Amino acid sequence: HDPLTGLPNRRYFFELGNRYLDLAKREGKKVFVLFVDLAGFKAINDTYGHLSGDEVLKTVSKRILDRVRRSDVVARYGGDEFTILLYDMKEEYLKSLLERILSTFREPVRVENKHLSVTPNIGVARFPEDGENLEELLKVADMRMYKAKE
Ligand SMILES: Nc1nc2c(ncn2[C@@H]2O[C@@H]3COP(=O)(O)O[C@H]4[C@@H](O)[C@H](n5cnc6c(=O)[nH]c(N)nc65)O[C@@H]4COP(=O)(O)O[C@H]3[C@H]2O)c(=O)[nH]1
Ligand SMILES: Nc1nc2c(ncn2[C@@H]2O[C@@H]3COP(=O)(O)O[C@H]4[C@@H](O)[C@H](n5cnc6c(=O)[nH]c(N)nc65)O[C@@H]4COP(=O)(O)O[C@H]3[C@H]2O)c(=O)[nH]1
Repeated sequence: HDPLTGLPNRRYFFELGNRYLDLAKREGKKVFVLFVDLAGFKAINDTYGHLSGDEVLKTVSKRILDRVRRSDVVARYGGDEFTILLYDMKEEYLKSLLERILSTFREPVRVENKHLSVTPNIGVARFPEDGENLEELLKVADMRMYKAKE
């Protein structure tokens, strides 16, 4: 597990997530893969130091975990990237999930009375439509996040 946030890492998101995809295949369920980029860590790190940036990451991680199911997967994909696997999702409920996830990551983190906030950008991929494996789905979600901010 990621030492800073305690969340599963990139390696673990795959080991876990690939099994969920195999389960969804058997159960005839859909799985939604969210790629979350957080903007604003460069400014926090440059101004206050990497340790304040790490406190922001830790609080944001805890907040997201508390707002998704314990059966869903939240991983620290990279430095300022998070990946979320939502098991047994449907298109009709997506808008509500995105609003909940965006509002949670957008909440300021009070670090010694300074109000530090990051800006989330989310890309979505859907299993089985967007791919057979988690590597494929993540690339689709990542590219969608990239193309929307252009
Ligand atoms: N994997 C995953 N799927 C999610 C998650 N959030 C919502 N869904 C999916 O979206 C459906 C509708 O969500 P809702 O509008 O919040 O509508 C929900 C909500 O109002 C309530 N609900 C169910 N569980 C919880 C919960 O643990 N906490 C809260 N506050 N409400 C819950 O019951 C309604 C119906 O729930 P469901 O039949 O299960 O139907 C849920 C479920 O299939 C999620 O965090 N992870
Ligand atoms: N709007 C909405 N939010 C959802 C949904 N599913 C999960 N969440 C969010 O994710 C948090 C953690 O879900 P959990 O791990 O299943 O942890 C849940 C779950 O174990 C249980 N719980 C609450 N409501 C339901 C429910 O309606 N059905 C079942 N089976 N369990 C529930 O209590 C724990 C804490 O619930 P919360 O405090 O509500 O905290 C929930 C809620 O903020 C949902 O379908 N709709």
